[PDB]
Amino acid sequence: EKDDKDAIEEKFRERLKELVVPKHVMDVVDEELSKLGLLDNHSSEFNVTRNYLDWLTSIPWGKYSNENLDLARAQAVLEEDHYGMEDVKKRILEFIAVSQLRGSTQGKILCFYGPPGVGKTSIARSIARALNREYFRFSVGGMTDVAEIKGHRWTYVGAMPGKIIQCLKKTKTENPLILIDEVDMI
Amino acid sequence: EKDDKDAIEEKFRERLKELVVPKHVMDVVDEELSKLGLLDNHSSEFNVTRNYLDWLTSIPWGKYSNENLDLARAQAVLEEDHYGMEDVKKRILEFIAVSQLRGSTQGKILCFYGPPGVGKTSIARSIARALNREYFRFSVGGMTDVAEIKGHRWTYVGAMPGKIIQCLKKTKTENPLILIDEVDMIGRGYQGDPSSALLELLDPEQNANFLDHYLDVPVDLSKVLFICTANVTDTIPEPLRDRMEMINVSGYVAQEKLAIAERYLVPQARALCGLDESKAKLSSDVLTLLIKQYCRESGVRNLQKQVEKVLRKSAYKIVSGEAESVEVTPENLQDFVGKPVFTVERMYDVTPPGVVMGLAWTAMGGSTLFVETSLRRKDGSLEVTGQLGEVMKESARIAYTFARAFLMQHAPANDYLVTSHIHLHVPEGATPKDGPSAGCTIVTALLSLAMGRPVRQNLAMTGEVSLTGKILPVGGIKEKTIAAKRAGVTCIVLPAENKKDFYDLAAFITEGLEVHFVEHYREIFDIAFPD
Amino acid sequence: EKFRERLKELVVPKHVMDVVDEELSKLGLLDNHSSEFNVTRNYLDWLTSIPWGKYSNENLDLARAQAVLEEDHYGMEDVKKRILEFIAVSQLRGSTQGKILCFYGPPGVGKTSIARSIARALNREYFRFSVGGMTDVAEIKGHRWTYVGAMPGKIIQCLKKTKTENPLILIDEVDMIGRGYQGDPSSALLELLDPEQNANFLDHYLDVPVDLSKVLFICTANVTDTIPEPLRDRMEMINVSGYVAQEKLAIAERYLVPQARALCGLDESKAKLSSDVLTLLIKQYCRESGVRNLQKQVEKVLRKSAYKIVSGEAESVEVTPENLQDFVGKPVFTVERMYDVTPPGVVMGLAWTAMGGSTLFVETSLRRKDGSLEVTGQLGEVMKESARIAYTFARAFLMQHAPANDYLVTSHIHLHVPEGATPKDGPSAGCTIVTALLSLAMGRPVRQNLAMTGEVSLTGKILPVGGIKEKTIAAKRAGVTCIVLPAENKKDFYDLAAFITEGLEVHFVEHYREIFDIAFPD
Ligand SMILES: Nc1ncnc2c1ncn2[C@@H]1O[C@H](COP(=O)(O)OP(=O)(O)O)[C@@H](O)[C@H]1O
Ligand SMILES: Nc1ncnc2c1ncn2[C@@H]1O[C@H](COP(=O)(O)OP(=O)(O)O)[C@@H](O)[C@H]1O
Ligand SMILES: Nc1ncnc2c1ncn2[C@@H]1O[C@H](COP(=O)(O)OP(=O)(O)O)[C@@H](O)[C@H]1O
Repeated sequence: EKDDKDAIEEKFRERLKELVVPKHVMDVVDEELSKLGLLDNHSSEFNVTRNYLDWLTSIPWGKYSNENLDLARAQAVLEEDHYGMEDVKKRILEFIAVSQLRGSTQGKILCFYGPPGVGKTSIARSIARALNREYFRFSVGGMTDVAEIKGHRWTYVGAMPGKIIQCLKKTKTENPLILIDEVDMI
Repeated sequence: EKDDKDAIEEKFRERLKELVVPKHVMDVVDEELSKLGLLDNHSSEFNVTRNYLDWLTSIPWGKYSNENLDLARAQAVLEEDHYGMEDVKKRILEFIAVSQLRGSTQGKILCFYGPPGVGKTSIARSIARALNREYFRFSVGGMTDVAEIKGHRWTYVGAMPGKIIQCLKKTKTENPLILIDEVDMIGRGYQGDPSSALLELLDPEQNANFLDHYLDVPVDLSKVLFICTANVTDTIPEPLRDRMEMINVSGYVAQEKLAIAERYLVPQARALCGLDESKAKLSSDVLTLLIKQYCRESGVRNLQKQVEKVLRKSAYKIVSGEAESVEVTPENLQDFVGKPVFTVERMYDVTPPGVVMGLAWTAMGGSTLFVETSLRRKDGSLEVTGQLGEVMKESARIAYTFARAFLMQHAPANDYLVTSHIHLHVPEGATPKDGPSAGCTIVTALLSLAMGRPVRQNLAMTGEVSLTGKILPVGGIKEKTIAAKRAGVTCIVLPAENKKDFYDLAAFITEGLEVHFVEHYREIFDIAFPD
Repeated sequence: EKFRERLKELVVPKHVMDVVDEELSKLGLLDNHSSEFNVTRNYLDWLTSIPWGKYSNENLDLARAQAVLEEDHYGMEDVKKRILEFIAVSQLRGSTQGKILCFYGPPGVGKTSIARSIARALNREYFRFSVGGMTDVAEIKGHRWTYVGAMPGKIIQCLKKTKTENPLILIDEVDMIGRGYQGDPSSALLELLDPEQNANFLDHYLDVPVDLSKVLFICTANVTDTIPEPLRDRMEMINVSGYVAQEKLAIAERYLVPQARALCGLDESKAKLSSDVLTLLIKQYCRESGVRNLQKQVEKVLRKSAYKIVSGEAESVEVTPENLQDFVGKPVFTVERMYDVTPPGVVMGLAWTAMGGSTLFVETSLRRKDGSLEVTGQLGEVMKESARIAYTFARAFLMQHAPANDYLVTSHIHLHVPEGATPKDGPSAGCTIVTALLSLAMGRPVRQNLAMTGEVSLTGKILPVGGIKEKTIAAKRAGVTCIVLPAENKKDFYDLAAFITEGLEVHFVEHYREIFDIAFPD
């Protein structure tokens, strides 16, 4: 039992050891830990238990991404990357400046509506370079399902989880940059 | 247990050590390796983990099928294997030249759009071998399952990754050519969005770092040549449409078809059966008769079938020894496929008053569609038929108005359109955006009807007309002009803005066809009804 | 050793042996105590049971194969012709060959039965499979072995049971293949119709590629149009025809009568049945091209006869026309054409239907400044639009011929057309519709026993219709005297065998002004 059950348990714990994890989360995963040892090895429910347990530990907690927040460099990067778009340039350098003065990270929602092929998306990447924030992309155009974001219940077979967590699983950090596109064609 | 565990682990070791493996993969595999060492043999996880090892080792990390750079040899393979397709041959030569400057592998995303049975599928098969890539065919069609592409979740026992990963298991090359079919005929499902899954492939940035639900590893596909096929352009989703370059793969006229049939169709049909040239001989004239009278397709799928059947009846004869050894001639072909299917190409010989033969780029390809009008005994009316979209309805209204408008300006003594109830029919098949294309044709019909002077014999015309009578450019001149030629037209009338497109065609296509270009409808009236 | 008993004799390909030996080695390492040991044993058994290198010895002796088809079924020359190509071609290949052949036609015509005959002729394993309204892919692609109650696909089950890689697959009723929650079954079917995927087909249970090419796939349809487009383009088409009474007569006598006797085990002398009895059995008990009706009726007579013989109240069974009521009672269908004399505003039409060749009427009536038409029936958009064209053509036409009459232009008309005609064959009754409205106009009815079809343009050019073969069968069965077809349908008409087309006064037309001069005397 120590060969299979404990191996799964251990590998996930020393993964989570470096993460600043909230109290409510430990109680969930510890219950899952107790379940894994309790449940039969070859059962389908074991696989689901092991499935849920894996996702819980994989997701980062309190792993705040760092940034240089040198404003001179930031403006230089954006000017080197694109011509025009001073307005969006102005806004985002204001955002870094605001964040800088607060002496802390900030999470706000911004939108660029523009005609197609104008450079909204490419700017997104320029922001990530300037901001040292990890990048991610997700489209909602022609989309009619809550369950790809809100997730399916982990009880179900063939359950497809939330999109957002996959990003967080990809990034392995907080303070991400998410581009959400075709929001008007939802 | 431990001795036997090592041998299980070592068979994967030898597989991976021959590949140019990314750093993260070894860290993944070692973690999987470390689990297997402690995991008991009977364990379900042990089997899946070992299964997972097979999948990742099957991936050709840094395995490129050596792509050879020879302008002449690339051409030679394409030249012998396929007829024509100048545009596509040039685009494929272009792909060689770019790859040459790199001195390394290259990847790209293209579409082959055209009428069915014109060889789209066949061309791509030739590219792979020509460029020394492993060929693959994959089908999206109306598939709604997103998991076909992105795979299933790894943790589920017995689950498998996406079929493109499975392709790399078979092909053992990081540089394959993947053909994806009928992307225009995309399916819609609750389960997921296949469109977005494919958009991960078509987006160049996402392509370099593609992920699977089972594999959990970022793979590189930037060097993979993706090849799309479609029948029509508009039905392709917008994000897919604009992350990819479209190439028009045209239909064939008589002469092209005939060379296809003689050089390829006939030896493919002979190789399919196993016959010899000494056993089964057709003729140039035979195939001319077969093409003209026993096929109506823009492509050659249908003529391929008719050639096929001919050799099949010949095959039977030889085994049994029923007749003398088969030479096929027009007189005795009747025994092979039967009586002439089509005796006439079009709906009339000569158009009566108020009927115009118009042109239309159908979904399938080129065709002629006649337009016809009718009278019923204070303000006049128009009734319209076919599955006319709201768009065309409006256009027809404008056409109707323009027609009326033109009548007062020209012959104010007459009163026809304006005080009589009129019905015209427009046959369907024309795509949404191609619908307005027969606007000016409607106009012709209403005017034709008015004076009762018929449209002059075997004249065609296509275009959109504004409310004051200005003609707009129309799409797909290639297709409409093929169609006119097939249906035995003599004289054609086109927008002045389409002058570019018409003179891009080959010699044998445009010849025998006295073309006119026009910009406004007052020009057209002087053509269609001289005196 | 037990597994090896299959593997030693059945010569196994490379990649399969690789899975087998891995599974076999796993079985040896795994404890027999465990449940997963049995999973391996079940999995291994499946792999060994599946044939490898036992292709059936293809008897390409053409002369013998000819005879087998000819004796088993009556007519069917076209279908046999296609099959006899198949052997001949296979001879030039010098090996087994794989192809996909479609028998569309009316029910009870002999599609299933003929399939049996080919299997006999080619000495292939007759396997029968049914999609019908199939909604699930797991029937083909199997269910994943990890799930509870998992069983591989019937295609996989077929190979195990037949013990050969050269079977014949009957897959009937593909034209109306169902759709459901799990997706489109048609996708899995495309995997069967493509030889490219046949060589490398895999199952969720089997998990091993298998070459199922070189296999004759046979599918049946009822209507061509309803078959999915990707399957249809890939598919090869064979028409399988209907039959007239005289044809049906021969079928009963040679086949159905002895077949019923064979099934009942009754001697021919015991239960005598005559030709005249069946002549009445057709005219009075059947009105469709299928012999399902006639087959059930012969069964009924002989089933009663069996009782008669055993019990001994009539230990000699002989059937005459005056004694038929003893076994089947009174005639079910007393009349054939439901208008004997057509009144004004009524005309006889023709249609192609799923159930087969059909016979339908068309009628119009009044309702009481502009006129109106109310088309009725479960009619589609196309037919509605076509009717507008028909109605407009009617209008057009009347001013031309006799301008003084203002009936149809001013008054309000109600029109009815019976259903059954496929959307594709929906417009075919267009021509008849016009006939009805003009008939309604002068109130002079159409000339007696006249059936007629065709699409009509807004200006009155007629167009060709599909499935004329079945249409003409039905018009014969309903006993029309005269038939008017489109001039471009002349091809189909002369393609027909002479015995069906006997006594039909056929006329060929390009434009409706010809119809009007034929359907009305002066
Ligand atoms: N300000 C800019 N300076 C230079 N190139 C630009 C600029 N804005 C856009 N582009 C170009 O636009 C393209 C990307 O457009 P994209 O962001 O995908 O369009 P959209 O805004 O519709 O999403 C790139 O090829 C990029 O070079
Ligand atoms: N230019 C050409 N050269 C050689 N073969 C051709 C050419 N055009 C058409 N064909 C033939 O016509 C057929 C078209 O089939 P396919 O390419 O599968 O259809 P589709 O283009 O609809 O995918 C092939 O069998 C191919 O050999
Ligand atoms: N032309 C024919 N010759 C001989 N038997 C026939 C013929 N047509 C039908 N039958 C009889 O029909 C019976 C069953 O028909 P079946 O194959 O079920 O028709 P379908 O496939 O159209 O439903 C067979 O047992 C056969 O004897």
